[PDB]
Amino acid sequence: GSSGSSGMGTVMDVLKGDNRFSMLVAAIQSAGLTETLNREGVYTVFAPTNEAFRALPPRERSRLLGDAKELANILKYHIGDEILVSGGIGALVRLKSLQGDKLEVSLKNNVVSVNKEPVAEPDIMATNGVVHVITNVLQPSGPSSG
Repeated sequence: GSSGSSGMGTVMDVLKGDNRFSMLVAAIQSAGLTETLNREGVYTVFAPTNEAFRALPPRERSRLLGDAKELANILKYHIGDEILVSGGIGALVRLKSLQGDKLEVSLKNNVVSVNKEPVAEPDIMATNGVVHVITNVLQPSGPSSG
């Protein structure tokens, strides 16, 4: 091929390998998405940093680590149904997620954003998918004011 032998790492594995995205994996495993991402195909997932979680409040964070339903929910919205990378965009791109809500991704100033959120290090080639490290845990649409 060109560069092999060393080894690879599936989208999920890529996260499992990276410690920064450890606590996240657990979330996936618990949610029961690992397998899904384990099976070949394509799935755009976003793994935030380590402190990205510590930022989360004990109201949302806990819940996540608590209720799985709500957990997978977030993960679902964090996972896509296609590989979207800053390759041939244009202005805006709508990534059909699993949770149901389409993930918004665009390329401006050469910067990638997901749901109006800054990405850490996008363009993460996997074995059967892609990954885009985020600087903070994404959140699904909802009334957040009260």
